[PDB]
Amino acid sequence: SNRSLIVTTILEEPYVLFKKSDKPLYGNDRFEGYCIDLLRELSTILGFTYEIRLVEDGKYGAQDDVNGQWNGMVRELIDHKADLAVAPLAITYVREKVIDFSKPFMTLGISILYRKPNGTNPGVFSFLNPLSPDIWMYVLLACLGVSCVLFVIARFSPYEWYNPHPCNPDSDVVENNFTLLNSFWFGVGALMQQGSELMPKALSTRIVGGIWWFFTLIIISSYTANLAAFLTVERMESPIDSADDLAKQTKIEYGAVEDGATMTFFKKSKISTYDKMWAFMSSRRQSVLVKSNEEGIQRVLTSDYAFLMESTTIEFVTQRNCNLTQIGGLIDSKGYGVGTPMGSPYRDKITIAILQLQEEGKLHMMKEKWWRGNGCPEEESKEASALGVQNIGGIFIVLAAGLVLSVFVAVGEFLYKSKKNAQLEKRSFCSAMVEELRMSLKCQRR
Amino acid sequence: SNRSLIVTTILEEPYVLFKKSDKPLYGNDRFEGYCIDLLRELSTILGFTYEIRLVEDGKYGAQDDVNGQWNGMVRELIDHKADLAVAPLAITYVREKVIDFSKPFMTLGISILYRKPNGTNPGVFSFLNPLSPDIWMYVLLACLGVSCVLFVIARFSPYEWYNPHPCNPDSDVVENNFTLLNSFWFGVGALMQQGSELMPKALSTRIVGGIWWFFTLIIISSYTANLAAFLTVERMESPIDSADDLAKQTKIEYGAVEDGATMTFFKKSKISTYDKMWAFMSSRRQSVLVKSNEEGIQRVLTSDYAFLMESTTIEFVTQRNCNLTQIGGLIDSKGYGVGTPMGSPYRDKITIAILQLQEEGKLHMMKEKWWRGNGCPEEESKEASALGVQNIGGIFIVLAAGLVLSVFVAVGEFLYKSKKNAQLEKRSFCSAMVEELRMSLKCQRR
Amino acid sequence: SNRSLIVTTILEEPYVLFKKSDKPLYGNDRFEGYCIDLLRELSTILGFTYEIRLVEDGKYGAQDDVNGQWNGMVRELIDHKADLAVAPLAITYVREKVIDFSKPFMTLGISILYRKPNGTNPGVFSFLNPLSPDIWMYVLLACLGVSCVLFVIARFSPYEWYNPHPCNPDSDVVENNFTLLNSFWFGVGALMQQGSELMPKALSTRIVGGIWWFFTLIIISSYTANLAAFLTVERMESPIDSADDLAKQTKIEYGAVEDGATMTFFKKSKISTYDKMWAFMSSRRQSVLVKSNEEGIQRVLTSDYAFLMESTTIEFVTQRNCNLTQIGGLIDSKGYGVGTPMGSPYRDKITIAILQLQEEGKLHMMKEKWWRGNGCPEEESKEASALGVQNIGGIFIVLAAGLVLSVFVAVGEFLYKSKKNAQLEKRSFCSAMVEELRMSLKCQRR
Amino acid sequence: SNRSLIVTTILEEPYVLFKKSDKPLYGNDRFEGYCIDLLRELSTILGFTYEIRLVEDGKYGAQDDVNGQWNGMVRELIDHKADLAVAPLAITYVREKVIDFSKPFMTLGISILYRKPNGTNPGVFSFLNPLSPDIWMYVLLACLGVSCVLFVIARFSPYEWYNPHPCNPDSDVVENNFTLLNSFWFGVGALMQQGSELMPKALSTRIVGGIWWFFTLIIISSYTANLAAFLTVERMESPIDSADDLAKQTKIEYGAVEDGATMTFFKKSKISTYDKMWAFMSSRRQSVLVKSNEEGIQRVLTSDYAFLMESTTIEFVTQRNCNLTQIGGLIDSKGYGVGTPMGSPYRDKITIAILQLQEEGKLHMMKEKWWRGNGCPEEESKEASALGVQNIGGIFIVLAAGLVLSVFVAVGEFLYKSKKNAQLEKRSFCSAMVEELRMSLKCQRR
Ligand SMILES: CCCCCCCC/C=C\CCCCCCCC(=O)O[C@@H](COC(=O)CCCCCCCCCCCCCCC)COP(=O)([O-])OCC[N+](C)(C)C
Ligand SMILES: CCCCCCCC/C=C\CCCCCCCC(=O)O[C@@H](COC(=O)CCCCCCCCCCCCCCC)COP(=O)([O-])OCC[N+](C)(C)C
Ligand SMILES: CCCCCCCC/C=C\CCCCCCCC(=O)O[C@@H](COC(=O)CCCCCCCCCCCCCCC)COP(=O)([O-])OCC[N+](C)(C)C
Ligand SMILES: CC(C)CCC[C@@H](C)[C@H]1CC[C@H]2[C@@H]3CC=C4C[C@@H](O)CC[C@]4(C)[C@H]3CC[C@]12C
Ligand SMILES: O=S1(=O)NCN(C2CC2)c2ccc(F)cc21
Ligand SMILES: O=S1(=O)NCN(C2CC2)c2ccc(F)cc21
Ligand SMILES: O=S1(=O)NCN(C2CC2)c2ccc(F)cc21
Ligand SMILES: O=S1(=O)NCN(C2CC2)c2ccc(F)cc21
Ligand SMILES: *[C@@H]1O[C@H](CO)[C@@H](O)[C@H](O)[C@H]1NC(C)=O
Repeated sequence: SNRSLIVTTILEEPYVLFKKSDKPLYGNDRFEGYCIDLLRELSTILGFTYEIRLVEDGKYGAQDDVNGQWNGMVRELIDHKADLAVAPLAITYVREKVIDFSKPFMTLGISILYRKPNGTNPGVFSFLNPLSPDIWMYVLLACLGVSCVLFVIARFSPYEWYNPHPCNPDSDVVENNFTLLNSFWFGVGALMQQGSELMPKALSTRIVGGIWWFFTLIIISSYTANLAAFLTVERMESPIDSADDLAKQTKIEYGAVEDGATMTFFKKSKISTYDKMWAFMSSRRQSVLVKSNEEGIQRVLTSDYAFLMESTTIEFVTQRNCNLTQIGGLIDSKGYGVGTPMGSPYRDKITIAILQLQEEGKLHMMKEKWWRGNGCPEEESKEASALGVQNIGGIFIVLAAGLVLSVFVAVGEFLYKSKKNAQLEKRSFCSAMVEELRMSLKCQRR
Repeated sequence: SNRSLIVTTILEEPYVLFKKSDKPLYGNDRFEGYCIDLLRELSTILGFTYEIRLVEDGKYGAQDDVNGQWNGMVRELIDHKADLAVAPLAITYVREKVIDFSKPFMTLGISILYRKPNGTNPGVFSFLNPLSPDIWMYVLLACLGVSCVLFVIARFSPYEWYNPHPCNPDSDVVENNFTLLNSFWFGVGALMQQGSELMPKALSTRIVGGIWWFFTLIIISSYTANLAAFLTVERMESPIDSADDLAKQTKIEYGAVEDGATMTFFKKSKISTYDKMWAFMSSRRQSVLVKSNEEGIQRVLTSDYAFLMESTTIEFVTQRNCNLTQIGGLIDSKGYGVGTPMGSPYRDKITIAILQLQEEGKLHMMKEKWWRGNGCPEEESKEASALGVQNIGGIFIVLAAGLVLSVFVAVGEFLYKSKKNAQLEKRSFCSAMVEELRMSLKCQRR
Repeated sequence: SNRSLIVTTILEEPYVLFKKSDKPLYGNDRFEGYCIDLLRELSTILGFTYEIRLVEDGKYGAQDDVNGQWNGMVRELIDHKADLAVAPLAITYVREKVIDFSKPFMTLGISILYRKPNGTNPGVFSFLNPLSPDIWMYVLLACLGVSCVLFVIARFSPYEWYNPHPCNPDSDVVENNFTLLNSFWFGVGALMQQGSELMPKALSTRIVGGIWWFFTLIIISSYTANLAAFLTVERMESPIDSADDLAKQTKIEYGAVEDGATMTFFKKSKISTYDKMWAFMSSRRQSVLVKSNEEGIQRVLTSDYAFLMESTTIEFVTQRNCNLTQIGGLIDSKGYGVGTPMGSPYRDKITIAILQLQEEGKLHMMKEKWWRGNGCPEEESKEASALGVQNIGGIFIVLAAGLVLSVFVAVGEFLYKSKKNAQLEKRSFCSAMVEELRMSLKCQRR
Repeated sequence: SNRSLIVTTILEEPYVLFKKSDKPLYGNDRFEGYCIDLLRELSTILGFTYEIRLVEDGKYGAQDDVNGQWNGMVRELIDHKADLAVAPLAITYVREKVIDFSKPFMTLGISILYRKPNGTNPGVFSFLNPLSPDIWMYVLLACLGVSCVLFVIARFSPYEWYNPHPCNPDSDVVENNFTLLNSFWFGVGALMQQGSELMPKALSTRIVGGIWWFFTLIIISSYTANLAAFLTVERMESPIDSADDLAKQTKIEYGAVEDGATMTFFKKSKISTYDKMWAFMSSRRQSVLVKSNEEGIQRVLTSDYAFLMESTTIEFVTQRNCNLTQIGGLIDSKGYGVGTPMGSPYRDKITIAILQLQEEGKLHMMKEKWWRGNGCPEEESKEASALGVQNIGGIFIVLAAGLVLSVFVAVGEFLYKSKKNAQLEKRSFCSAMVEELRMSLKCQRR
């Protein structure tokens, strides 16, 4: 029938926390958190009766050097007003001089919080990138230009008018093949490297086709080479994953809680990587050292802000917000711990207790309960450097647009020929219906 | 001041090891390492003197299960024949109930050692990789697609029905050279940049040949550019990435030291992933359970294998050798700690001391000394080996597959004709040997 | 201990500057910088106290040439109204004959500031760059070469003399389709990957068409690959690289502060390079001689210009701005030094002191503090802009040049034929207008 | 008529040095060096008479901490046995406590010495690199393989034997064009992307040509892509130019003089770059810290040795040996100086003198005299990333080899046809001479 114990906690999340319910009448039934699950299991295997009681200051603990005294939870331990400190109260060199701890039950770390890479969004015309929109207009102007020149040269040049029926010699007919329609077909035929028939014959037309070929060879070998340059630097581009990789940047900005434990590390740092990281912060001590963790989250979502905090509070917000991530490893290495008054007969019986809960694996079950929650749809890390339908893609759009464009021209040829010969003969339909049957007659004659 | 301290320590890799020098007589300088460098600052802040001994029955410590009867270092700390036991000694619930520990000075867990992804077996069909397998299906649906629309328009257009036989004008003959067979041949011919022997007249089927040419120019330039992106910046990856990925597969096989801290972890575990992993090792004992750490690396380094040791021992071996890396995060969490006999006041003194050295970062500065090294910086400079049969051997397979497909068609064409030669009032079997002599007639006439 | 020391100092960029904060009243904290950070370790080793004043007539110091009558800081050190004069004061023969100096704590010389090579005007004929201009000459000597050897073998081979007119066999007709004109056309046709309408039979001219095809496949694949190498990793360079390179040119124009240490250097020089450079500036005074340092950067940053100041002032400006760099090595060599009145024993004390701070590297640690910064790390990540008229505008020039060349040939072919129409017993002038009506006859017959 | 002065020097080069001549009888006419040119000009403008006298120890100066005394030149200054120290005696913190200096007359620096990049030597067949020598054998085996298959299929397939004289209908002849000679010409014609006539007609031969086209498209797009990978990483490869860039390496090894002033800098270094540089040296204190400068030069020429010394002695050996260079800037910053006894009336009159020689520019003339010598043919920094005749080059060898091979085949066709018809007719020569005339008859008939 010993005295019940009096623990002092602080309202952090997923740490101790009011039970979300109506009908208010509660003793120790107010609080519902990670540590209240921890205080329950430590009470079972040691056999004591706790009585939770919040801290009055609302602070962890610090030493006002002017007064030379303490505040917060750690003052309640010194004056023996409480005797347990089940809390996120970390382990520092200044605290252990005054009060006594147990062994750690969670491992902290400093790590970088930052927005996920949102995506690419190439737009499904990305094949059209490696030349300027001036060049794609000028090439199409050149192919209409050179075709209109080649039609004019093939009229005037007398060596072009050769003899048709080349297999039937000794007649009197001449015919050049470069009409207006075929002259575009030589230009388009040479532009897409496929060649054509009706090659130029006279030397005045050999020069035009001889120099248009050299125009196509430089364009297509430039489009192939430049598209290799886009796809090389995209795979060669890597997202940042370090503190040192984020140290070299200047466009992406740092951040911390004002006069917290994170700022304390960088002023006392001696690493050359971390030394310049304090130099960028102290240069900008108006816009990145914001106030606290709650304002540090909001600045990441609305900027290029790369806030730094402890590794636990990263792992709770990345599970509750799938926009965010945990770039980088662990900078520092700290730990939590149940605190006790100086020289008390409980720093051992909790040290025994925390290890026994570790052997049975309960601390990992208590962490996966509270820190995972409403399981994220996360994965979606496609990033596949292989041309899908997000990229090239739209070449099938202009392909299908061309084939539909052809069918309206095919109706145009079908109507124009059917109304041409019908002005010589039978009126409209008995000329048109017999052409559809002559089409539908599968025999290769008529 | 009083008499010196007998620091009982075991000898391992980079904590305590002999000097490699001359004059083999030294005494009290016979051991050096990280753990020895820890003691040099331990005697600086807290004043004491050394008599570093090595344990005569060198082990860490365990039960007897028949006499209780501890071994290793911690057997010496009970009988007070020793002192502070600064070593790679791990905090465990069984050990803490007997002697004492300080608060930990190094964190560690269980993680996975595995061969680094090499990239010298990419698969024999590696050339498909620059395009997504949707697009390889889509260009066949395009090439079979456009050829069918080419066949419809070529019969629908009246200007395609042209006059053959230019040696003989003024006839009734008419050809429509695009069959169903030739229409696929124009599409396949333009797809492979080789042209064809026929070509569209009659403008409504010029657009189809026009827009299909521009389709093939973008695809082949996209295939050439993206294949140039692969051979410039290679990006290899591991098959398995976490313990959950390694739990599912059975191609790679697992590994753990028998009767060690790792094997006893999975026997006591109750996670559904790890209980599957212990169900593996219990079945295949004496084949995957190594008997020592050094034999365990050789199982990775020779065979296809995965190994599970403590994370600090991984972080040294992966700096020495470049063949192998660490896969995944830390599974468990335990700590190394300074041993101390039960009730000695040096426990609380070193606990203050280790937190002091943490604040300047002397622990981190010493860990950089005794785990860094060569660094394996050869993940650069991209040697760019020549293409060979390891990479593009797949096209020699699909070349021979086409020719074997061709002979089955060539027999099918030979047997189809003799059926219609049997339609001309002959024997089907006799007319086969008649035509086979005509192939072997070998003259180029009739 | 005695009274304090009146440290007379001028105010400049990053040596001594005001604080940017609130509470404008401070006193003895009103100045901070590199040179102020030097004094903090100067009072640490050698004990003294501060009364930092600023010089009322702020200059460094020079003659009067009419009254002698020094100015600046060193006028105060003569009359003993001052003390140690730690500042950007330079050791010079005229100054050392009057007061004293310590041994120098910073080395510096005269070097050249200039615009960074940008790379946004590569030249309009930039596509010639992947091949050497020997090879562009060599493929024309090959294409004119192989076509001539094609013409010889085609007449030398009896199997090329084949039978034309396949509609009519059993004749005496024979063609040799390779003329001199067609032989160049086959070479140009195979060079531009377009094929031709004629093709060799007769095996001895198949090898020529065989080996020329393999010649063109290697060249065009080499042009495409090397052009892809340029657009991936750009490598810009400066026009001038040293003072000797800048001495020869007259396109870029020089620059120096009037009546400064730089302008007085070149007037006294006797090196043949620099005497040419002073012959430039004496001719073009009031156009290239700036009147202040800050106006001198603006001449570089706006116009095409080169500037010559001290090397330390360059090394700060090039860290702040990214538009401009340093070109070449140091020309002169001078030093900064702590001033001291004539005969004061503080000269030899600081001389010991500066050598002390050099040994730990406190000078180098402070110089990293007050000259580094943003660093301009943007010489990475290779934005890979699209090809445009700045880069491949040259082929539109050589396209239009070919067509204007074509019309002069087309007139030459039209006038050549009417000469032989005048050979058929007609007027040369009258038969021209007869044939010009036949082009304008516009019917496709006779 | 004051006393003549007694200077003590040491036999360094280009410092004081015996005059290379016979007929030995010399006073102060022995020595002939940089400093003897310096001692001459200081004697003129101050008006004293020197008397040179070498040091007896042969050492610069050092403090044996066991004895607590000095040696070398600096002991001769303390005991007043000499009174000048015109030498390469540097300025250190330990020397200036005991003796007094003048201002520096030369600026040292620590810099890295290393072998020049010897070259590339691609071998002029470098186009043949991006495929393995197995692939270039297998492609040539495939083109002989597929051609021999296509000849066999075109014999058996009855749809291949179409009608010749296609312009002359209604005859009875059949003729397939796929002979043995044309079947190779289809394979070679499709291999180099140029196409051909005599396209396959029956579906059994459409499959062979349909799948050989896909074989060529993968090969040529692989050869283009892989050659881009070679030429990208060659431009992306950069030679080392830093100390930090050489810090990351492990294949290229460091080096220093045993217990010299260079080793003194790295043990007292605090830069994280330089700290690991001492870690690599102290790990290998048997093979890189060789003995001295004379053995340090020989190790660079015969290894991958990257020796470190002062900046002056680099600049003398790189002018006398064009194999070597001065990679990197200046690590440290030191200086030389005329030394004097402690508190002597000459540390000022030399300080005045050295500046007056600096204003007239004589120290730069005295440096360009002795440190340049037998002016190097240096420049040869072509390194032009543009395909010259060192690269591709050899495609002109196989081009010229093919054209010479053709002419021996052309004689073979000319002899075989001339001896074929002559067995029907006229004996040998009057058939052969009339074919040469029929060749030489320029008319296109016969
Ligand atoms: C860069 C390189 C590009 C260029 C490529 C260069 C590469 C060069 C590589 C090689 C070049 C070799 C040239 C070929 C020489 C032959 C000559 C010829 O063709 O004409 C001849 C046709 O003879 C024939 O070849 C066709 C025969 C028709 C039917 C035969 C059926 C075979 C049976 C199926 C077998 C199935 C059994 C096996 C299956 C398991 C006729 O003309 P002739 O010669 O005047 O007449 C000779 C008459 N005599 C023969 C009686 C004397
Ligand atoms: C794969 C295709 C193979 C075929 C090859 C055929 C092309 C080979 C022919 C010629 C190339 C050889 C000349 C290049 C020499 C250096 C360039 C130069 O100095 O440019 C200068 C002159 O500006 C120009 O006028 C450009 C150079 C001539 C190109 C104009 C003719 C194009 C060919 C028309 C017919 C084509 C069709 C012909 C066949 C039907 C200025 O430019 P830049 O910015 O100062 O350049 C820097 C170079 N530099 C550092 C040395 C100064
Ligand atoms: C992806 C896309 C690829 C495909 C490309 C698609 C792109 C499409 C773009 C364009 C397509 C447009 C088609 C053209 C329509 C014409 C029809 C035709 O050709 O036949 C006609 C030939 O008429 C001629 O055009 C040739 C006449 C020859 C002599 C004329 C010389 C001109 C004088 C020099 C001038 C110098 C002065 C200026 C100098 C500064 C005849 O056939 P018909 O029509 O039955 O008869 C009509 C008779 N009527 C006219 C009396 C009614
Ligand atoms: C579909 C709408 C826009 C109408 C298009 C009309 C086009 C397709 C028609 C109208 C007149 C036609 C031309 C009339 C006569 C000839 C001469 C013949 O020897 C070849 C075809 C050719 C050259 C035709 C080509 C197609 C043509 C240009
Ligand atoms: O409170 S501690 O025992 N002392 C400091 N350490 C170390 C990083 C070594 C750590 C690291 C992680 C912890 F959880 C606790 C501690
Ligand atoms: O042996 S401990 O003091 N107690 C158990 N824990 C925890 C896993 C929470 C840890 C975690 C890391 C350590 F370094 C030590 C310990
Ligand atoms: O003011 S000095 O002591 N005298 C002149 N010298 C020398 C050029 C040798 C130098 C060179 C660099 C300095 F920093 C100082 C001096
Ligand atoms: O003998 S010193 O005046 N003291 C040290 N300094 C340096 C600040 C680097 C230098 C640098 C170059 C010198 F030539 C002399 C000196
Ligand atoms: C340069 O030539 C020397 C002399 O044999 C040779 O040892 C060295 O390897 C060459 N350099 C390179 C980079 O191959």
